[PDB]
Amino acid sequence: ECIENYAKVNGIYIYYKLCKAPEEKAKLMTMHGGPGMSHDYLLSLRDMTKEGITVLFYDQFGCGRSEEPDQSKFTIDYGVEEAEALRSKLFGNEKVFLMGSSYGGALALAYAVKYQDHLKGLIVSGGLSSVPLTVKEMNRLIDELPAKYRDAIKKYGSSGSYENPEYQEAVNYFYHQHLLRSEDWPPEVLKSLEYAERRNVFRIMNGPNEFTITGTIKDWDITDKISAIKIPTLITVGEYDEVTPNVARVIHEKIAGSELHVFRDCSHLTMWEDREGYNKLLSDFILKHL
Ligand SMILES: *[C@](O)(CCl)[C@@H](N)Cc1ccccc1
Repeated sequence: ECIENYAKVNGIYIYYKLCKAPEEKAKLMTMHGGPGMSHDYLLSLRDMTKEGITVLFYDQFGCGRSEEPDQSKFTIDYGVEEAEALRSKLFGNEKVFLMGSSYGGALALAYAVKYQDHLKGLIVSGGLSSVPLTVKEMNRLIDELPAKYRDAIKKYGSSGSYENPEYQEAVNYFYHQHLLRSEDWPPEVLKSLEYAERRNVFRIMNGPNEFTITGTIKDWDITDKISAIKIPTLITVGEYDEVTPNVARVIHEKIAGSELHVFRDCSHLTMWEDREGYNKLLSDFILKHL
């Protein structure tokens, strides 16, 4: 079982879940995506605890069970500071491994740029160093979908009719192809999705859905800053990932000595599409960089 708490970080109450031991060899901090989702969908990473890896989960500001700060604090930079405050006021000055999924991947990159000295390694899964680039790629994926859904996305999406059933049907299709390739989605994932729709972070920072970014991160791009990361880095991405391997390649290029692994037959939530394989990869990476 894990230890759950609702502690006050640098100003706001953040919910976190720490699953540690037995035979702890390293600590791994995780950053969920969205922005505006929850740690819930990363619970599958809990398996690594049996490999000597302590896993820390937490709901970022305004996410899941955590309280929402002032609107002005809805930025990646604030998220980074929040992450460091949590790491310190919990692990002291210990060097920890950092993993981020999608937006959490971007968030993990921003963190590394400033606090890599507190890290022993970095893991970016379905992450991105450029939203504009990510958008370009997803736009290609849209055009590749069957006209039936592609047209619906361009039609209703252009008129702001996200409530339309045809549009929603097209959105769902895209998800079952580039978000999670499964007909039986795990409760953990559905819960994070529910949290994204219930809170305000996703709507404000991101937009209506995964491929419609009108939020405050639409122009975020730190590709020219990530080459500064010199710590061991593991970059993963799915073959049919909504944040395509081309975006992952861009990250891979900048971080010298970084590793890039493309999961075949998988998309964005590779932690569930290939749980054993995904956990094994990260576990080996972590254990080989102690
Ligand atoms: C990940 O957070 C989802 Cl788990 C993803 N929404 C990040 C993202 C994708 C495309 C454009 C902006 C952000």
